[PDB]
Amino acid sequence: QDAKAGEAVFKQCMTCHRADKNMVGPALAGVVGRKAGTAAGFTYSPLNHNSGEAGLVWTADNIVPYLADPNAFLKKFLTEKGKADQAVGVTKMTFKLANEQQRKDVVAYLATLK
Ligand code: HEC
Repeated sequence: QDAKAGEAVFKQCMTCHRADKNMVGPALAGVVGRKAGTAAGFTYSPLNHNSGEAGLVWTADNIVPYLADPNAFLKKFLTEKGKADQAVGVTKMTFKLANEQQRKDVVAYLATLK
């Protein structure tokens, strides 16, 4: 949860993500508190879109486990909601971050991206 230390982790996210514009991935400014699959102008996968449609809002707490394994997180979310059939595909985000402290720091960084 050290946002300054999260800057260095955020350099990897900048391959695909900017704060205000879409690129390979959606724009991330305001992502903490945003309904999944809704950055204006971004075309999301069905797995991410259906997760937000089922109510998923990204928070400082749930982005941490998400970053360890995006597919697993989103599948488990829709399964828990009784919507396992909507989680058969995969996300466009092919990156994963294993280290828990790095995930917590980068999420503290994201929370400052207003
Ligand atoms: C390119 C290889 C990426 C890397 C590096 C990072 N992300 Fe990503 N992210 C990528 C895509 C293509 C998408 C769209 C996913 C889909 O299935 O449509 C995403 C999505 C996210 C999200 C969800 C955003 C939303 O629902 O609006 C988050 C919270 C996210 N990505 C965070 C994130 C972080 C913090 C990264 C660095 C640690 C990171 N991503 C790397 C592509 C890529």
